Amino acid sequence: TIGKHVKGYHYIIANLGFTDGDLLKIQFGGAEVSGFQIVDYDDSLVSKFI
Amino acid sequence: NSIQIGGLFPRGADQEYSAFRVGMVQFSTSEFRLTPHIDNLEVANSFAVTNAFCSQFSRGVYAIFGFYDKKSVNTITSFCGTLHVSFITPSFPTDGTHPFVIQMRPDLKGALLSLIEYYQWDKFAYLYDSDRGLSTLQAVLDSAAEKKWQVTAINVGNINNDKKDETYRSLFQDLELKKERRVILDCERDKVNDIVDQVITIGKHVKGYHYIIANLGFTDGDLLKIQFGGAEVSGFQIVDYDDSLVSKFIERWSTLEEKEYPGAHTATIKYTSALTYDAVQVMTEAFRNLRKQRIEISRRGNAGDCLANPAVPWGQGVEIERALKQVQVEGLSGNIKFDQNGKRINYTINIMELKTNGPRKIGYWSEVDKMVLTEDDTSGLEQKTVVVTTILESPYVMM
Amino acid sequence: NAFCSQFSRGVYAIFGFYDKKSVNTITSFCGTLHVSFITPSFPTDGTHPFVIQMRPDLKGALLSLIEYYQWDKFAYLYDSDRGLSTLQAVLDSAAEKKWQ
Repeated sequence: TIGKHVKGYHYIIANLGFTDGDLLKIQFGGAEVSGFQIVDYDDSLVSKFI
Repeated sequence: NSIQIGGLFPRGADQEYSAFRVGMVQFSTSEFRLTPHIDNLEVANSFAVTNAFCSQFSRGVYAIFGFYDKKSVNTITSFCGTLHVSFITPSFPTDGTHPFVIQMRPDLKGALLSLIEYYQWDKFAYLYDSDRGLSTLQAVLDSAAEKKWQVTAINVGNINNDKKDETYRSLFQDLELKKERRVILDCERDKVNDIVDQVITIGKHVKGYHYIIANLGFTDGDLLKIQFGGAEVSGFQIVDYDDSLVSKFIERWSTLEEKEYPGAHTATIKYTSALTYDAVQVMTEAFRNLRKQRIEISRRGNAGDCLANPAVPWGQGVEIERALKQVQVEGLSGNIKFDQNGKRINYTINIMELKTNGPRKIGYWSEVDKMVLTEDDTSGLEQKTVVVTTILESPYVMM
Repeated sequence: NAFCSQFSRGVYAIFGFYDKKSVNTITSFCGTLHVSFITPSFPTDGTHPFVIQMRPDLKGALLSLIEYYQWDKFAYLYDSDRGLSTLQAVLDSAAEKKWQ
């Protein structure tokens, strides 16, 4: 809303639910966004569970 | 005593219909009361427009209120010119001077050019839609040719909803091939809102970007979300809320029951509905003037076939058009006057700028007052030139 | 009026012309009444049904001819009485190909 998601800003999400939140709306802003996740969707076990 | 009028309302114009009904209630008089022949069709369909026009002609309405689309403006103009039935419409004015067509919407091309010159713009992008035609695009291209501008016109309405997000992203990324920072949004309010959503999603609403909303509905949109971004946003509005009449109407407008008057339980009214209300006021004043001039409209409602060969003009249609063009009243859209072509004259358009606290007026424009700013924050210190004294001494001060 | 008279006659197919001020009416009438319209006029901007357009789309040839001469700066003298589809095409190509 205040336009601080533009390129030049860096954000770190300090939780293990980085992609489980609604981070889509800042994907195209240009600011670098990072975080952590404990759920690895690339695992066969996680794929079967999904 | 009742007077027949025809209504061509596009489907979904709930607020326009509500304002039409409010105007009918306000301006009705006991000596003559209006009766509408409301036809709700797809206004873009030329066949539907012809069918509605013929249905209203068979009922013998002396005047027709409604709207037209880019694919139906020619039909309305030709039918009105042939059958001598005056058309009252808040739609975009015709590029050519077509008789029996009355325009409530003022010309904003001159105001747009004045605003562009005010910001001393020379290089800017132009995102346009065909909804109101390409007359504004033609005018801005001619002004670019005369004033040596670098207008980069991009069509914004040809995209589809299935690829809305990706098309606009590439559109704004193609702008960075020119590093464009100045953009004018020449489209209706929903398209402007979609463009603002795409901008705020991609973060081009930050300070350094400048936007001009090329319509008379600047605050009728959702510009609140772009208010805090930092990019300068400007536009035009024909509805001025500082007027006592507009304030009283808004007080009456907001208190109405929503189920009875859909789209009316709002603190703000779109310029389309306001001009719909003012059009009812104008044509009621036209009939009042015609009756005061002791002219009669007793032509029977059994007009007959619309497509008779040859066509049948009626003399009283010219009298009704003359009365309509003779109307000079004060409405929600300010002063209302018409020229020989039915286009509005002596109108005053307000120019708004979007600040942190909200939109505010900065100036006004007219055909005799080109971009006259309100001179807020009156001078007297640091603008009344400070008296600088000095001594003739080289190399400091010398003739 | 002419289209209505011919439709009342019951013609199986219709041949005719149009301009920017009557193309929409013809297209709408043909789409509604389900009558083919054979026309040598300029192609319609949209994909309107029931209108048969023999005139080839010259926008592609014009753009390829501009690209053949390696043009990047030119004037465009156009008549408004034949549709602005070509003008919009040349403007969007200029935006895409960095022309002036």
